[PDB]
Amino acid sequence: RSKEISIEVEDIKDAGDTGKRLLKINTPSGARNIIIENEDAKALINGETTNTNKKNLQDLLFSDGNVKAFLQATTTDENKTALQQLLVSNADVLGLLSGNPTSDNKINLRTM
Amino acid sequence: RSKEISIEVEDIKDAGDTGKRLLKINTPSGARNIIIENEDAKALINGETTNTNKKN
Repeated sequence: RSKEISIEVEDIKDAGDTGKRLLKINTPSGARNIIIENEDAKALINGETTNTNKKNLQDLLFSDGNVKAFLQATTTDENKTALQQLLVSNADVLGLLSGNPTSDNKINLRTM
Repeated sequence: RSKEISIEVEDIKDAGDTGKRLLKINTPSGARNIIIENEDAKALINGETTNTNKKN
């Protein structure tokens, strides 16, 4: 009358749906496919990201939109103004970096 | 003896603690919650990151 009575996964009456899928899975990749629903996060964990995955992960990682544009290597003139302000504190130098200094900036830049 | 045999997760005597939690879990999200302890890494894998998660 046998020795072991090897039950199967579906015999475990209080196992959950994800729990049974995991118990059946053979490899770590298969387990990650069950557990991680966000496709961008799954791509990071698999070490295999497209440019779209990268942009989407950057959206999860950074709040500032001007920083995000810099990280995408695509900045508008407005993004550039804001990024200049993160990099330089002197108002007259910020005027120079804009390419369009005010009259006051010009006087102060010459003095500088 | 009837031969179908219904055995529950806790009948598996050499199953590990995490192993039994995974066998019971119903969805991939539930599995990720068991497996990934670092909250910032879990957030990346879930595709749902705060600014704090991003910095970390």
